[PDB]
Amino acid sequence: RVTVKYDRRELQRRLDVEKWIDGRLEELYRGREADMPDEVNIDELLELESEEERSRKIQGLLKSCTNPTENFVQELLVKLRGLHK
Repeated sequence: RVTVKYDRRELQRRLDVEKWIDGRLEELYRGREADMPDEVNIDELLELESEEERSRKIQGLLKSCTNPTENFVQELLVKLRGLHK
């Protein structure tokens, strides 16, 4: 999806939300490290009762850079509790 670095606190958690991107962002946004933020619906959509509608909005959020994103949205999960940004 589109969330690199993220906030702080619960980093053993964000550590999973720090690796999903470090590699994905590593290229999915490499020269775009500043073109994608870690503060979108990924967090709320993560708290949605749906299944992929959460990724549907996050998918159009960063676009191809989002492409298939199920393990990346899962990380948002271990991080959404940090500070939501």
